[PDB]
Amino acid sequence: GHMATLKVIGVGGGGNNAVNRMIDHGMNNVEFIAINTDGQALNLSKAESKIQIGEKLTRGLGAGANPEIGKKAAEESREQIEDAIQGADMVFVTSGMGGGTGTGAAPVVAKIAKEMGALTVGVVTRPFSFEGRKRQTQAAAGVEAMKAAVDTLIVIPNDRLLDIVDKSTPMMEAFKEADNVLRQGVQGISDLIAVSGEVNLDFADVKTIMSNQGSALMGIGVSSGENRAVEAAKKAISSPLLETSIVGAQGVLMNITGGESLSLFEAQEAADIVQDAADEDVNMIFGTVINPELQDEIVVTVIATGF
Ligand SMILES: Nc1nc2c(ncn2[C@@H]2O[C@H](COP(=O)(O)OP(=O)(O)O)[C@@H](O)[C@H]2O)c(=O)[nH]1
Ligand SMILES: [Ca+2]
Repeated sequence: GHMATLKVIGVGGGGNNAVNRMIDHGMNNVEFIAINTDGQALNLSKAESKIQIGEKLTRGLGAGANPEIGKKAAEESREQIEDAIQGADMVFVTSGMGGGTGTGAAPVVAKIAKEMGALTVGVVTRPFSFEGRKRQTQAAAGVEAMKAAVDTLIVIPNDRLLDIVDKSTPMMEAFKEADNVLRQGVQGISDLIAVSGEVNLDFADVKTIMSNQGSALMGIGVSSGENRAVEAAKKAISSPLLETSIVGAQGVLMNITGGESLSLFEAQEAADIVQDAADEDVNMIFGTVINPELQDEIVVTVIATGF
């Protein structure tokens, strides 16, 4: 019996908001850590574990869009960050690139996690184009730093949110759509680790697919009725919000969950959907869970790496 310890760490303003909304959504068996320079923001965090970094540098304020201040602040609080991460088997670091704290502190937090032996996954946003060229440039440097510090990285360009709203969609509703990428990826790992499958995958398979890999896709899809396996698989790999699409994936962990009606044929259909869209020679780690409380619903979970 091995039950992996998962932690989700929000770094800076956008990252701490994401953690707050994940908490309100309710995600258990996961520990949440909030890291920030901005003490006023941190005081409103719902995370059980809060770390104010850089108080000597910023006097309790944010980094004023200076990534060097976010970096120095994280380095000066390294022991505090190590203590909060201690014991983790997997760490998700979420933050918005382009500002001062996230850009500079998130790669330091990720590096510490990886140096402590945790499987480290980053989920970061790129700023909207209307925030200007300098923000995008600073964000690009943060993304490169993240990629050098994580096992695997998921980038969400905020400009993609403009593809899924109408002219009236509330901004907070758009942000919740971006929140789902991290949240459902974490939930998929948790479900995979907690349930013994008929073809069982566990945390070691997660480690094999994600360790020292670079760009990643994490997706989930649910469908019912006719064509349910194909429709759920297409949903799992086709997010409009991703910088890294399924195309070019060389390693895929794929789990299918269904009721007693789960057919061998439709398991093949779903696997073929993922492999055709990859358009590559894919190493599938394939798994299957029979949940008898499910009736006509099928759930496909995909982790794709090796780009
Ligand atoms: N999708 C999303 N993006 C955010 C959110 N908050 C901030 N951002 C983006 O993240 C970038 C950095 O913001 P922020 O985290 O507040 O800066 P920092 O606290 O100084 O590191 C901004 O330029 C926005 O593009 C959020 O809640 N959701
Ligand atoms: Ca399992």
